[PDB]
Amino acid sequence: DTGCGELVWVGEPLTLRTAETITGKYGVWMRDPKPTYPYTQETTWRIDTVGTDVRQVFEYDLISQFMQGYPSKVHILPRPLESTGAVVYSGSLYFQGAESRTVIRYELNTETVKAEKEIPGAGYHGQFPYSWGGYTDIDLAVDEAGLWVIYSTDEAKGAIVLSKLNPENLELEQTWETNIRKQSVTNAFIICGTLYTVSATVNFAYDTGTGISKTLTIPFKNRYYSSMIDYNPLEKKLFAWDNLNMVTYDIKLSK
Ligand SMILES: [Ca+2]
Ligand code: NA
Repeated sequence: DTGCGELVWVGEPLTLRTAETITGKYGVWMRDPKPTYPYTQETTWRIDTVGTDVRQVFEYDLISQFMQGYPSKVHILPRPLESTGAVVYSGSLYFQGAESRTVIRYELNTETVKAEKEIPGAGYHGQFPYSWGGYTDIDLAVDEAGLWVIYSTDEAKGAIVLSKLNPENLELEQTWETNIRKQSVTNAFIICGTLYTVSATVNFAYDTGTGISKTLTIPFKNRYYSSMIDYNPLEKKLFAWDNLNMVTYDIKLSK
């Protein structure tokens, strides 16, 4: 099976690159599931996120360049970025502005800010982080249906809220409220419209198509806790960052 389904298994972490400074103890790395010319499914981006003025986005045309640590281009964001929640989708980096609830769409090839929007009511900067902290209040996500944001609000009393985002202008299209305390999980990601969390196990699922939540006990092996765990719907794999290590996981879905 190569299409959508429920997550039933996660493999062992594979380390693709280890960061060589403590600035990269935590970070985000990713590929675009809907690559826009001139990028391809091999293009990789990396951001080392320790510090207070994070602006450099490393871009690698080839996986070989990413694995040897030699960027083909460095983008300098026009404003500082917060935490590890950013994603790339359809040619744009979507990231959170430092010390804000603002999500910014930055078109990578043209180096152009295309949109900026507050996520209504979202906590930020240490209000509803994932368990380990890192100011991980706001976590963007891509699945087979496009762009989402994972956050919480005072209205939700710290439970995970997720919203589908319009990728062009960042407007919220639809919002769901779960019963999972965001501060109680290590990270979260969306696969085939279901939110999954990692405690280690994949321990909760919330299906946006039905509104039904499930407890799970799928083993999740950490290379060494993850500061970032995202899903790539083109590869159908998890991408993670664990103590300097940029890691990927095979998964199995069952329809
Ligand atoms: Ca995530
Ligand atoms: Na994310």
